[PDB]
Amino acid sequence: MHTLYAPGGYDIMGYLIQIMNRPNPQVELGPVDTSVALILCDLKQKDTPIVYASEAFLYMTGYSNAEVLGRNCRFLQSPDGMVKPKSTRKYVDSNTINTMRKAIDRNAEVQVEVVNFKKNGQRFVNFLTMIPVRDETGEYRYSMGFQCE
Amino acid sequence: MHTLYAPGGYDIMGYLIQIMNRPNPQVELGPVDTSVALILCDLKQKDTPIVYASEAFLYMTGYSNAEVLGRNCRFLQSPDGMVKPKSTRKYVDSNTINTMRKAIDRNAEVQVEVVNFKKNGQRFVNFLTMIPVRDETGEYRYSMGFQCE
Ligand SMILES: Cc1cc2nc3c(=O)[nH]c(=O)nc-3n(C[C@H](O)[C@H](O)[C@H](O)COP(=O)(O)OP(=O)(O)OC[C@H]3O[C@@H](n4cnc5c(N)ncnc54)[C@H](O)[C@@H]3O)c2cc1C
Ligand SMILES: Cc1cc2nc3c(=O)[nH]c(=O)nc-3n(C[C@H](O)[C@H](O)[C@H](O)COP(=O)(O)OP(=O)(O)OC[C@H]3O[C@@H](n4cnc5c(N)ncnc54)[C@H](O)[C@@H]3O)c2cc1C
Repeated sequence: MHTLYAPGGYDIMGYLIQIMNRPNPQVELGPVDTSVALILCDLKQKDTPIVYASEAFLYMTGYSNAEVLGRNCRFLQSPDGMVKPKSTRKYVDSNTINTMRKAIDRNAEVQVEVVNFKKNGQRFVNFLTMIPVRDETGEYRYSMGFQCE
Repeated sequence: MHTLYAPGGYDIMGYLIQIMNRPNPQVELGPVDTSVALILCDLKQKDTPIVYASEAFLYMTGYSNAEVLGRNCRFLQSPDGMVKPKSTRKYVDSNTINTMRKAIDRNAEVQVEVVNFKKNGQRFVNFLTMIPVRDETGEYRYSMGFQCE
């Protein structure tokens, strides 16, 4: 991976407002702010890399910014943080992974429960919600994910 | 992260998020963003002056930024934009104006229908909502108002 990051950073607040104001929500999220566990991934870079992670997400997972930025979030699916693309997970429901994959590919909102592992290997069930986000061009460019232990 | 500050150093997006995430809302406002008519007033300044006005507000009222900034919003209660504090308004219901005054003084959310006048003297009913906003200190410092014709 050789992910690039927006100089100036990301409009996380604007995107949260965009999400809460979206016209046809397929999943209710309730109010959200920058204090919750969240991450932003770039749909237009190789393998949809994490380009922003909230402090609550880092705290929840036990990983640092340096350890999560630039990677696809699937690494949480293994206690050793080693998950190759297209691989058959050995601790995660395959249908669940396919559900996430198809939704992200179609810019469709999705909510699932997925088995994840913290840096120290602690297993937990992550209640995940992913909502596509439009940038200044008005087209879907990012995906904002919300995590819940 | 990109915090867009609106022309004075005001974190308008941050405040909108704060409002949508407030724990004990006394009035429903539903999702809001910067595309609507809104203004931010400074509670720690003499006569709670407007320090920020959205373009939607300026458009709706017909007044310019130079004409609204630094003034108390009560000027909208007169077709000539001339309203002296404590004065008995001719065209506005006093129990209304008083309701606003007390709510604002108590940092209490309020929602009312008040007669206002655009710069050209055009009269209109303003469905107004005012919500107190906490700054970085955690204490109420501003009030954000949402106008609807
Ligand atoms: C903003 C955002 C946040 C995210 N946050 C998290 C997070 O916190 N935790 C997390 O675990 N993931 C997270 N994800 C998900 C992760 O990044 C991947 O999107 C997810 O693992 C699915 O895509 P994939 O590329 O891994 O799919 P693949 O690697 O292609 O794997 C798909 C799996 O499904 C199976 N499969 C495929 N097609 C079928 C079929 N037709 N029938 C049956 N089985 C099939 C395969 O055998 C395979 O093992 C997040 C994604 C985004 C965009
Ligand atoms: C963020 C924000 C946005 C706002 N946006 C708007 C807007 O878009 N349009 C608008 O019109 N206003 C708006 N306001 C309201 C305006 O700025 C004033 O707060 C409002 O006019 C009341 O305060 P005042 O200082 O004018 O009160 P005063 O000048 O003191 O007037 C109160 C009136 O009520 C009467 N009154 C007082 N006490 C009593 C009593 N006990 N019994 C009977 N009558 C009584 C008086 O006779 C008097 O005329 C906004 C305020 C804020 C903080």
